[PDB]
Amino acid sequence: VSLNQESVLRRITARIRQSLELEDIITATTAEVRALLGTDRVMIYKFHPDGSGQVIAESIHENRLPSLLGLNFPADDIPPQARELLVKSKVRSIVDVATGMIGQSPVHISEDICYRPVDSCHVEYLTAMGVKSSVVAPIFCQDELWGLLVSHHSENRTVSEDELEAMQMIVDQLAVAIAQSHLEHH
Amino acid sequence: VSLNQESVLRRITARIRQSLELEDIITATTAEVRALLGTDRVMIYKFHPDGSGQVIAESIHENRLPSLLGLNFPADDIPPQARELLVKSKVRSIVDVATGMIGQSPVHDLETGELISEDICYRPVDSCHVEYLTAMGVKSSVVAPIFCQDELWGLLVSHHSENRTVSEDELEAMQMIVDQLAVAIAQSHLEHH
Amino acid sequence: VSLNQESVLRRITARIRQSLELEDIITATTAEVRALLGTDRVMIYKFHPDGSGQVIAESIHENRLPSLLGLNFPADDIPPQARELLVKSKVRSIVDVATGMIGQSPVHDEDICYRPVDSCHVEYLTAMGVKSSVVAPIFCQDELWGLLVSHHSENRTVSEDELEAMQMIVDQLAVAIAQSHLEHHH
Ligand SMILES: *[C@H](C)[C@H]1/C(=C/C2=NC(=C\c3[nH]c(C[C@H]4NC(=O)C(C=C)=C4C)c(C)c3CCC(=O)O)/C(CCC(=O)O)=C2C)NC(=O)[C@@H]1C
Ligand SMILES: *[C@H](C)[C@H]1/C(=C/C2=NC(=C\c3[nH]c(C[C@H]4NC(=O)C(C=C)=C4C)c(C)c3CCC(=O)O)/C(CCC(=O)O)=C2C)NC(=O)[C@@H]1C
Ligand SMILES: *[C@H](C)[C@H]1/C(=C/C2=NC(=C\c3[nH]c(C[C@H]4NC(=O)C(C=C)=C4C)c(C)c3CCC(=O)O)/C(CCC(=O)O)=C2C)NC(=O)[C@@H]1C
Repeated sequence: VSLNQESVLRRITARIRQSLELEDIITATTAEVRALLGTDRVMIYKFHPDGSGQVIAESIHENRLPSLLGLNFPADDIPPQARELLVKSKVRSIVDVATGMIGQSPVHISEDICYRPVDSCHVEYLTAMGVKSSVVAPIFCQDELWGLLVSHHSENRTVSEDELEAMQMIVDQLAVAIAQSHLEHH
Repeated sequence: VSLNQESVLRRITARIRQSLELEDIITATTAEVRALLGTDRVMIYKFHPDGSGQVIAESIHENRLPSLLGLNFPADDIPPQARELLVKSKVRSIVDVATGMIGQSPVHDLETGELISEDICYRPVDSCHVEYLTAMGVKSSVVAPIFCQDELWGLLVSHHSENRTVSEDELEAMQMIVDQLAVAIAQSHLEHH
Repeated sequence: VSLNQESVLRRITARIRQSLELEDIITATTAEVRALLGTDRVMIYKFHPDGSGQVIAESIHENRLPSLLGLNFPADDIPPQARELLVKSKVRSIVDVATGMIGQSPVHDEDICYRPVDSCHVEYLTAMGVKSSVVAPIFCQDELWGLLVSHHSENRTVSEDELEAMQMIVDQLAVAIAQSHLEHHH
C-alpha cells in the first residue's frame, strides 16, 4: 500500500526484463524515487565525456522548484577533489545549508555519515537554486562514473542512513539497467 | 566531576538501602545531579504507556528557567525515528542550538548485529526540535534514557540557557547515574510485585 | 614548479646540516611553510615550562593579519582538556568559525571528526581576525615543545592532505630540535 524501496526496485527489474527504452526506464524511475523520498525535486544527471553533464530526467513536486530538465552544467561545477570522491569512494553526499555542513558516506561498513564544513562556493550554488537540502549518489555503468541521482529540497531536512541505503539500491539497480541496455543494443 | 559522580551514585545507593519510596529517591536525586552537572535545569521524565510522558522530578538553579514539574508532553514530541534510537541503541544526545547540530553516542548500537560503544558523532538536528528548545530558552540539551530491564522507562534531561560544550566524561557521568536509577527502579518493582 | 612538502623538508634538512642555531632554522622555515599552505599567517609557538608560550617565528601574506611575533600568551589559553589531546593523541585541530565547529584528527598508530567548538575559543580567534585555524603540535622526543599554527582571515575548507603536510613539517622540526640539543650538549 505504501511505497518502499523494494517495490521500486521490483518495477525497475520488470522494466529491464521487458527491454523498455533506457531513457523511459530512467524517466519513470526518477518519478518513483521522488515519491519515495518525498522531496521537491529529484533528477538524474548524465555525464558527458568532458565531465560536463545534462539533466536527463526530473520529477518535481507541485512546481516547488524550477525545472532544470534538458539543461547542461559545466565540468567545473564539480571540482577534481569532489569528482575523485565519486569515482574512487562512490561517496554519497548530504548538504545541509542551514548548518553549512556536508555529510559524506563512502561505500567502499564505512557507512556512518561524517559531517564537515562544506565549501562556501557550493553553498552559494545551492542557495541560488533555492535548495536548502541536497543528497547525491553516483550512478556507474560497470566501473565507470555514468551520472548522478540528485535529490533537492526547498526546506531544511534531515537525511537518515535508511534514505541513503534506498538511494544506493536504486543507483545499483539503474547500473544494471544501463549495462543491460548497452549489451542488448550491440 | 569524577570524585563527584561517585558521590552521587553513593547517595542514590544510600536511599535505596534506607528503603525510601522510589518517588522520593528520584526527587532527591535530581538536585544532586544538577549540582554535579552545573546546568540550569535537570529533569527526570517518565513515559506513559502510550509514549507520552510527564516531568516527575526537577531541579533548577536560581529560578533561571520556568518549572516544568508535573507537566505532560505528548508522544509526538519524540517521533518514531528518535524513539527507536532511544530503545534500540540507548542513544545519549547532545543538542547544540548555536551550531544546529546534535551529537549522538550509542552505548550499544546496531540492529540484530554486534552492538558497540562509540564516540560522539554530530549531525544536523531537525529544525522542529531546535525550535522546540529555543521556545523554552534552552541553548544546550543533554538527554540519556533510563531503562527498567528492557523497557524504556524515562529520560534524564539536562537543559541550559547558555551555549556549552559537552565532553565524553559528562556523558559517562550521566550514564552511570541512569544505570544507578535503573537499579532503584528495578528493586522497587520487585518489592511491589 | 610549485612548492611541495618534500622540497620544504629537504631545505630544513640542509639547515640542520649547517648547524644553524635552532631559532634561525625555525625563522628560515616559517616563510616556506606559509607559502606551501597558502594561508595568511603561519607561526611557530614555543612553550615555556609553566605552559605559557611565545610566538618565536611568523610569516604573513601581505599584512592580511597582524603580527604576533615575540608576544607571550598565558597557559590558560589552552585548557587541560585541550592540552591533554595534544600531548596524548598528538591531535591536529581545524577550527571553522563560520560553522562554529572544530575538527580533530589524532595521529594514533580514521578521519576528521567535527564537533561544536567552545565559544571562548571562537571568540579568541575572532578577536584576532581569524576565521580559519589549523594547529599541529611540535615535540622533542616525547615532550610537547610547541605548535605549528596556521591562521586565515577568510573561511576555508581543510583537507587531509594539508594535515599530512603539517604533520611532515612538525616531524622534521622535531628532528631539528633533537639534533640541536645533541650538538649543543656540554
Ligand atoms: C566554486 C567557484 C565552483 C564550485 C565549487 C564546488 N562544487 C562542489 C561539489 C559539488 N557540486 C555539484 C554540482 C552538481 N550538484 C547539483 O545539484 C547540480 C545541478 C543540478 C550539479 C551539476 C556536486 C554533485 C558536488 C559534490 C558534492 C555534493 O554531492 O553535493 C565542491 C565541493 C564542496 C565540498 O565538498 O565541500 C566545490 C568546492 N561549484 C560551482 O558551481 C563553482 C564553479
Ligand atoms: C515537530 C513538528 C515535532 C517534533 C519533532 C522532533 N523531536 C525530536 C527529538 C526529541 N524531542 C524530545 C522531547 C523531550 N526533550 C525535552 O526537553 C522535553 C520537554 C521537557 C521532551 C518531551 C527528545 C528527548 C528528543 C530526542 C533528541 C534529544 O535527545 O534531544 C526530533 C529529532 C531531532 C533529531 O534527532 O534530529 C524531531 C524531528 N518535536 C515537537 O515538539 C513537534 C511536535
Ligand atoms: C576561555 C575563558 C579561555 C580559553 C578557552 C579554550 N581554548 C581552547 C583551545 C585552544 N586554544 C589555543 C591557543 C593557541 N591558538 C592560537 O592561535 C594561539 C595564539 C596565537 C594560541 C596560544 C589552542 C592551540 C587550542 C586548541 C584547539 C586548537 O588547536 O584550535 C579551548 C577548547 C576549544 C575546543 O576544543 O572546543 C577552550 C575551552 N581560551 C582563552 O583564551 C580563554 C582564557
